[PDB]
Amino acid sequence: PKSMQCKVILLDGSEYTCDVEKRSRGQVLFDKVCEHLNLLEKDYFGLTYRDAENQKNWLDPAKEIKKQVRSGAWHFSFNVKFYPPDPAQLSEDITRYYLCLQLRDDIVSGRLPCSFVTLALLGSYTVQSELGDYDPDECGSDYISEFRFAPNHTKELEDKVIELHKSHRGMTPAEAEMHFLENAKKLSMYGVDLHHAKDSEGVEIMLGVCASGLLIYRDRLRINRFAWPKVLKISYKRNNFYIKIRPGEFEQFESTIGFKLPNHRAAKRLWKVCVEHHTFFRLL
Ligand SMILES: CCC(=O)Nc1ccc(S(N)(=O)=O)cc1
Repeated sequence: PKSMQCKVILLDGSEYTCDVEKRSRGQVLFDKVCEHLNLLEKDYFGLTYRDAENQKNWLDPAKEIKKQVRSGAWHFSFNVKFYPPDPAQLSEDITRYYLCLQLRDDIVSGRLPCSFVTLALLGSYTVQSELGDYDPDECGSDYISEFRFAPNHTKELEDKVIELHKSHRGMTPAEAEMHFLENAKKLSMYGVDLHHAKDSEGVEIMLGVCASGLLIYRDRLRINRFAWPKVLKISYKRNNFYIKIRPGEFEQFESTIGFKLPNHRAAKRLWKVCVEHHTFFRLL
């Protein structure tokens, strides 16, 4: 029975290698990765791969791996798929740990914009979780952490991480990670998956997919929000993506809203992640 080697980049930046039967469904690989990670609260996570256009795609756990990666390498990343709006309601510390690791990459990558002070506060909790209590002997006036905190590091930021780290004496790792999450969850771009699009007039917008619905950034700022409950039907056709909105009170008709995506595969990807968010955050 023939097996294909899988390589998975984990959220700590390390590479997990395993073998699955070549006709395996995505769930098979995901189950192996989650067992490796000692992860029980698996519903929030997924694997990604890069298609022939180099676009990130979720690996569908219900479909054959070979029919998704097609002509590409069996190489994946382990990622948060559904960002919980209240991470304190997760049952296990280790789930919150993996969510912290994802958010640290969201921040360094610039997907999750963050004020100077919030960058320093998040960094101070990460340092407290990983090294424990502040030790002066390790850090002098010229200290620069190995930890990546931000898309652009400054000496001022490193200084502010140290100043806040000093305030966290006695804090345990789960405690520090919970504080990390209480701050991160409030950020306006927390768990927002952004897709480039044009409105029905050709004006460049971003569509953000998240727990609280579909966001339209008509400028660079959120100019419209469609909460999932209002959305009855999501669909795509050629390069276009549509949402069917519930009739408002006393309104005769539903309303269908249409957008232009970069190509047909980008419309399909946006449709799939919207359907998946709608389902997940309907049940949560
Ligand atoms: C940051 C982790 C990641 O890769 N997320 C992801 C992956 C794929 C898509 S999709 N299928 O293009 O909508 C959206 C978001």
